[PDB]
This record gives sequence, structure tokens and C-alpha cells, in this order.
Amino acid sequence: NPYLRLKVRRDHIIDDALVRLEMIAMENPADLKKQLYVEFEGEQGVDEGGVSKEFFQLVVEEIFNPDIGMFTYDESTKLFWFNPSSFETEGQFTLIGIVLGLAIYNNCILDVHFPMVVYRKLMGKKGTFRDLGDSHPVLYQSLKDLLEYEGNVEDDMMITFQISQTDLFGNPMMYDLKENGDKIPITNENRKEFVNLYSDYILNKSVEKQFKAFRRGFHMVTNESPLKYLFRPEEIELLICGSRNLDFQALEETTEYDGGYTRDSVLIREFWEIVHSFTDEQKRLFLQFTTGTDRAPVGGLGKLKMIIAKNGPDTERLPTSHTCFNVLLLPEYSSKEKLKERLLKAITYA
Amino acid sequence: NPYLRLKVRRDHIIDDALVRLEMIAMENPADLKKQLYVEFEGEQGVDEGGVSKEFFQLVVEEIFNPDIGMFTYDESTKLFWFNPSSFETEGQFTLIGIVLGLAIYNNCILDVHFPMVVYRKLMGKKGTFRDLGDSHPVLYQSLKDLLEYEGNVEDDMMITFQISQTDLFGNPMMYDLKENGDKIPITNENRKEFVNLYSDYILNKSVEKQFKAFRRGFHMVTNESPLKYLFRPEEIELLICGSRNLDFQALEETTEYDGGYTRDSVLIREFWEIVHSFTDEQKRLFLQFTTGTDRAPVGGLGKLKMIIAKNGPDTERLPTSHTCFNVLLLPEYSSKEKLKERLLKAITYA
Amino acid sequence: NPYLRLKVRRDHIIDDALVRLEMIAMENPADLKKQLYVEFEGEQGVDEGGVSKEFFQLVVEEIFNPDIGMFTYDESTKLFWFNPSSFETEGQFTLIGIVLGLAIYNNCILDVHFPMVVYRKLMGKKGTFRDLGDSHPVLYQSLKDLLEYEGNVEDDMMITFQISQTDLFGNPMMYDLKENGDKIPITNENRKEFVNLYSDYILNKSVEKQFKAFRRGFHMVTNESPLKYLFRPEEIELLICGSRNLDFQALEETTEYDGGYTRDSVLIREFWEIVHSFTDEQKRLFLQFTTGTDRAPVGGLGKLKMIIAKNGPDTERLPTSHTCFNVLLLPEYSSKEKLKERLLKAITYA
Repeated sequence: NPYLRLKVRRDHIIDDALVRLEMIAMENPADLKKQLYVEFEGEQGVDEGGVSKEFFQLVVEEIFNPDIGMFTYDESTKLFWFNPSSFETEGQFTLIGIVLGLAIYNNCILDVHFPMVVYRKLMGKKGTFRDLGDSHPVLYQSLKDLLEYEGNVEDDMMITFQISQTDLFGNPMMYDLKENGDKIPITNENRKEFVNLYSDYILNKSVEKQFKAFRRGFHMVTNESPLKYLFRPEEIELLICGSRNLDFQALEETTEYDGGYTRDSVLIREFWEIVHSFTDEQKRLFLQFTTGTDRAPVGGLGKLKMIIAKNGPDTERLPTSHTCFNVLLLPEYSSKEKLKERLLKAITYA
Repeated sequence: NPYLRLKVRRDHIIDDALVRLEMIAMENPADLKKQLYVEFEGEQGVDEGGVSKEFFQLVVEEIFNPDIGMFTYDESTKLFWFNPSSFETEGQFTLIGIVLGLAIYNNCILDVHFPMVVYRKLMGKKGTFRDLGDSHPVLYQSLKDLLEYEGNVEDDMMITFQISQTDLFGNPMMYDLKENGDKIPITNENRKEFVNLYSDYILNKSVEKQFKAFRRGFHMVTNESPLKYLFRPEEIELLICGSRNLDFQALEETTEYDGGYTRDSVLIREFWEIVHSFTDEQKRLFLQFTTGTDRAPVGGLGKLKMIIAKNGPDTERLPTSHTCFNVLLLPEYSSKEKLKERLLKAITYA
Repeated sequence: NPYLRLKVRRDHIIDDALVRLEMIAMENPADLKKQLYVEFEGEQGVDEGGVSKEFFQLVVEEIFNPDIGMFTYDESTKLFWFNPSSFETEGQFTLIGIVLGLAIYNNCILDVHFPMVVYRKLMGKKGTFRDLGDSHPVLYQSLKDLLEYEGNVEDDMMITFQISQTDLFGNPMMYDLKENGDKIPITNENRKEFVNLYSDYILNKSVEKQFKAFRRGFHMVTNESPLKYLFRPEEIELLICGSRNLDFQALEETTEYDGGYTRDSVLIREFWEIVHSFTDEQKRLFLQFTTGTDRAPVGGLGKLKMIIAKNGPDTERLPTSHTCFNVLLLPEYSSKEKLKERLLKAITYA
């Protein structure tokens, strides 16, 4: 009944994960929406959610890593987008999809960055011209200009229903967006149609396969859930990435201590005095630093169950952390001022 | 055919749009589920939501203008209720119905102010006594007083089940809440029945016509994904009016500049410093001055994609704005102190 | 019949509510799906939500009172758990179950503190080992330590599938987690099963009867309407217990007065200057003093519609309040220093 249970070995997380999830989904599709328990082969210690969280961080890291070539980063927008060229990776997309779902069912928030269109497509919708704004700003401006051109296309701008599709070392791939997209020039009359097709390409046709497998994954989990009724894509984004809540009161509550600290410690009582006087940008930095993100789960920061463990006597070492357990490793410094200097330099340098 | 597309001309908005949306119902009524694209006739410009937003603003403005007689404004609650008298308007209601629908699939929040009962009736519920508290303060007090009277009603009040519905000229038309209200005095025992019948008429019967229309319209652009998963009337009010989130950081992000401003600029930085140090009260006056409201869209303020453009050298002119584009025309003043002075006076003067 | 309507006399709330609800349940049970209208006998006075609120406070208070012995309190977590030995109380559990349900539709929050496991069980999900962590902190640690032990369970912890269950005055109750738990020693191979079964019994089998009644009561008010499909139980908790918003601006708007105090009054304006400064730790206390909790309903503090009534001329008493209506009886002090000094002592003394 309850209990999902995934046993995967680091080194093969993705393969192992996938394989198990495909069987479970085959046996009881519902088991995919239950309380997740991850276990790394050969490593003991009950998963209180921290393991499952590391499981998520790890999968997310491999997938968006350029190495595997599944997504492309936009230095500009700071968002990934499927790489149309990803080949023989149906399984990984199926997995990153499953994981996004599992992440929604366990109050776990991933640090993923897709353009609104990825969620919009996950809502069964087609990417359109307006959607081009976030995914491909550059391209969108051109189509915008072309659209808003006052002169006479054709004789001015000589373009057809053919478009380029390069690969790493150039080599465009003159794709026809329409039957004979060679001799059908773009006119102040085609442009409208040209743009909507150029847009349907890029956002949809261009990336099916990769995206088809991606949704299949998200759907093995989100099938039959309040997701079918969500309105805007931001709602799915909130479910996956978290809100921008900022309690800290509540975060202070539910904050446990290990290594001999306890709620009453000059170092702890000082920590909070400091943290609360923090500016929000600083509070969000601390969060990134101690957790995988700067956002909050469903219920707020208090649901993060942070742990401030001692990490040596006074020193100069910067406080470190384990973002999968939300554990702040804090060396018991001699002064509030030192704690403050050392904490700020630690989270701003991250 | 991406987009819904509404080609309408100012100086004939409500009609035209009603005529298109209607016809869009006479054919593949699916389109209503798509992404709205408004186009004012004559005017050339790609709708990136700014034209659409204006469509909404202008519409909402007329529909609630006393002139068109569809709604009445409660000077005190600053809310609007349906007008039992507006007949021959059973299409203009079906219109805001659509507009409210559309506004939910667009993260464009409206400037609609309905007493909770409207949303309650939309979720499919009957209006009751308690609802009068906001929709009819004064009426509610009278009925609350009737029920709470400690003396002997009948031996103290000359009222029966025949209540009046009065003109705009002082002419009353008797209306019987029950079989033969003329006789049949209200007693300490009927008063409840009386209050319940007087409330049912006024919140349900008296405006069945205009509401049903409003319901249909809302129903035309959202069907199937009802307010299922929305348990409180308040949840629907947010979808249409935004939350009271006030992120600002994030609003600072996503903010673009124009006319030579850029993220770096003494003025632009003095602005943020100022805006950030703004009391929440002020912060709300500014969203209202720059956007059509003090509320926030799904996803926080950052989704406003606000724009701040330079508007000539240090003047005395107070800044200005095009709410439908979230653009803040800011004169390149000669000082951070002058910016704050002119800005505040401008946001408080609107 | 607009409302549910529970006419009950104090001194007999649990009993009267139960009888009336048992009648409403028999006759058109529909009433169970209408907004609650409470009437304390012999106390004429429209229930504007105030009465309902008091009714909840009294019911929750009585039901979670150590006297009736239905729930047990954990002083570490400050949470309540079902008492497995709460024998002839099947009707009370239903009542408190019916309350939580109404809470879901009332923008009035119940200050009920349950381990997240309760709300998962309400969604028809069985509790799990991880779930204990909150309901049974110490038992959990044991089982965890049991599972993490690197030694040799048997010749180290000598234990079996027979656990010990006590009653008010010691005297365990050797419950067999398995067939003849007597002679099946827990080993490094059993413990997983031992721990599952132990976690199962406790959260599920152990409270079966009492929780079944509880769930039923909840179910009576929340039929079909998903709540069963929500992604996270915390979503059910929020609806019932409120979030942690702290608008105050907004709480200042919507705030009404009585007994002379008009929106404008040096004493009134002096009030907002004090509160608006304050610390959001004091602001949490103040909120706890005037209303039940420091949490806000759907929408924010503004929804609380707090009332500031003048409680006689300048005295030396501490301002007082009726939490059921979020009413702060404020004596018209001789300055804000009095005001500010009196209030601060009140909220930190009540």
C-alpha cells in the first residue's frame, strides 16, 4: 500500500531507476504517486527523505549536464531546452519526466529551469509564436521584425518556407516548413503563416521524440491528478520548483540541532539574531546554500526540517552544508561578528 | 491557428468581440481554450499580451460603467452586484463571463470587484442571508436586526411577506415572497423564513437572467476544468484578481529598460533602493500606478515583465505609465531624492 | 434550509451537536454540505462566523482535553495522536472529524495540531515508518537505530515480533506483530519486516476503530470532492489550519471599529503606528491574543476582519479580546506609550 521503494546503485542511478519505475508503473501505476524511499545499494541508513532528495539532485545533475547532450542551456535566459539532436535517449527523458512527478508527490523541490513552454506543453498545449519569447529570444525578435516589416518582403528580405537547422560545427539543415519550401517566397502575406509554422517547428516538431518520451514520463506519475485541471504553466512550475515564501520564523521552529548544539547556544541564538536581520536576497542566498534552492516547499520553509550541526571549534573554515538533508555544518566560532562574516562570505561565494 | 484572435475596433468593442467570440462558438468552439490574441482594427502591432490586457481593461471598464446599466456600485464596499433591471443585456453579461474566463487562462489579472457571493454562485451555489453582508450591507443589517430583535415582532413591526421593489424614481412594486404576503404578518417565528426568502430573491431569483448569462460565458471559455480543486470562493477571486504577493526582488529581476536606461544607471539603482525601501502600502500604490492593479499574477510580481523607460531630462513632470504594458515612463531626474519625491506624489495622486 | 445549522446549548455542545448531526444525517444529508450556522440556545444573535468559531474552539478544546482521553499529547512535538484505548467514543471522533471537514470550507481556521500522518490517513493513505518520526519520536529512533545497527541483532538486542503495549497503569499487553511473534527473534534479516509491521500497527491497525470514525466524519462533509487526489497532505493541513502570512497592511484595511473608535482617531492611528512597527514575533503574539492563532485564512490577515472596539475611557487595565470574533477591546488610553505599554504586556501575558 504505502511505500514506493527504489533500489539503485550510484554509477547506474538512471538505468536502475528507470528499470524499476517501468516495472512498478506496469504493476501498479498508482505506486508511482506514493511516498518515495530511495536506497543506494550497499549504503545503510533509513531514507527519511534525504536519500530520495539526493536521488533527485543526482538525476537532475546528469540530465542537464551538457555531457549527455539532452538539454541546451541559454547563457542569456538561464534556461534549458531540449536538444533536438539528442539521439537514443528515450529512456533518460522518460526518467527525467518520472522524477519531476515523484518530486511533486514528495514535497521535494528541484532546481530545474524550463521556459514556460515546457510546462505549457506538459499541459497538452502546442508551443506558439508568443512562446518563442522565453525559449528563443533571439529568433523571436527576428520573426517579430519580419512580422512588423513595413517594406515588401520577398523583394527586400529574400526568404522562403525553408529554415536552417545546424549542428555543433555548423552545417545548417535547410528544413522545409511546407511542401515545397524552396520556391514559395515569404511575402507580407506569407509572413503571418511563415512565423506560426517556424514557431510550430522549434517548439513542437523539432523536439518531439525527446519531448514525447519526456511527457510520457511526467504522465506515468501525474496521470489522473489535479494537474489536468491546473490553469497556467506557472502552477506546474510552482509545484516543481517551490514558492518564494520566506518565513524563517517557522524555519527557526522545526530546525533541529546535532553535534551538541541545542536551541540554547550563544552560537545558535546568535545565528538566528543574524539570519533574521538578513536581507531577503541574503535569506535567499542562505537557502540556496543550505538547500538545493532558494524556494520553499508546500507548507513553507518550516517543512524543510533544517539541521544545524556543529563542525569543529572556532576556526576560519567556512561553514559548509549537505543540501540533501538541509544540514548546515557550522564551526562553533568565538564571536557573533565572526559567525556573521563567515556565514555571509560562505553563501555569497556559492 | 494558434491564438483565439479577436479582431475588434475601439469605438465598437463589446459588440464586435461579442460578435466574433459568438461566431467562434458557431465554429470549433475549441479556440476559446487557446491563447488570446487581440487586434484593434487599423492599429498594427503584435499582441504580446499588452493589446490583450488593454482589451480586458477597456471591456471591464464599460461593462461596469453605470451608463450601460449592468452593475451597481456600492459606494461603501466598492463592490459591484448584478442589476435586476438591466434587460436586453443578456449577451453583454455572457461577454464578461467570457472575459473572466479568458483572464484566467491568461495571467492577466482583472480589476473586477465582486462581493464573494458572485464567485460562490459561479461555483454553483445559492446565495444566502450571510452573503448579503458584502453584496448588500444595508439590507443585511436590517435582516440581521429583524432576527436579533428581542421585543415582539408583529407587536412592534408592521411588516409582512409582501416586500417592495422600488424604482429609480421612487415607485415601489410589491413583490410577494410567499403565497399571499399581503396579509400574513412577520412574527418571531416567520422572520427566519422571511429572511431566507428575502435573501434567496435578491441573490438568486431577482437576477437569474443576468447571472445565468454570466455563468454561460464563464462556462464557454473554461468548461470541464471547473473550479473543481477550488474549494473556497476566495480561490476563484485570486485567479481573476491576483494574490497579495509583493516580491519586488524578482520584480527587479525580469524588469527591462528602454530609452537608454539599462540595469546599471545611477537613477535606475537609486530607483530600486527607493522602491525596495517602500512601505508595503506604497509598494501597492506603485503596482497600481504602473500596472492596472496592486495585485500579483500567478508566479509572483516577477511575471509582470515590468518595463521602465527614460522620458526626457530632469523635469518637474511626475512620471507616467501605460498600464497595459507595465511600462513606467521615468524622467531621468537629477537625484535619488527627486525620484522618490516625484514618484510618491505621482502614485498618490492617481 | 440555507445552512447546516446546529442549535446547541453550551454545557452540552458535544452531545447536542452529535444528536442534531445524527438527524441531519438521516434527513436530507445534503445539509452536511452547506456552510455552518451555529446557534447557542438562549443566545439570539446571528452567526456571522463568530458563533461558529467559538463552537469550534469549545469542541476542539473539549475533544483534545486529556479528560475525555481520545487523544494523547506529546510535549516534545506539541502534537496530538489517537488513543488506541479510547473505547466508547466513536461518536465524538466523528464529530471532530465533521469539524475538520467544515474547516475545509469555512475561511475560519481550526487550531488543531496533528502529525502530518493524520492528514495522509484522511486521504486514505496508510501511515509509514517515516511518518512515525512526528507521531512517535522516540519509538521511531529505536526502530531507526534497530535498522542502522551494524552489529548482530539477536546476540545484541535480543527481541521478538512480540511488542509491548501498556495501559494507564503499566501492565503491558504483549501484542503479536506476527503469528507467534513469541518465538521469531528479530535478526538482521527480519528487522525490515519487524519495523514495517511495527510502524503499521500503531499508525494503522492500532487506531483502526477510532480513526475510522474520524475519517467517516471528515468524509461526511467532503464527499467525492477530491481532497483524496491533492498532491500533498500539507495541502489539506493548510486549508484547515491556515498559512503564516503577516500582511498587517491589509489587516489594517478591512479592520472595523465599534464603540466610538472610527477609522480616524489619534488612539486608532496611534495603534497602527505601534503595530506596524512592532516585531513579526510580537505581531505573531498580538495575532494570537486577538484571534485564535498567528495564522491567516485563504487570502491573508485581511480576511480576519478584525474589530477594534473601545472598551471604556483611559484606565490601567490590559486591553482584552474575544478570539471568536477577532475583537480587541481597546481602552481609550492617554497616549500611545500607555497604549503600546499596555498592549505589549497583554499579548505577552495572555
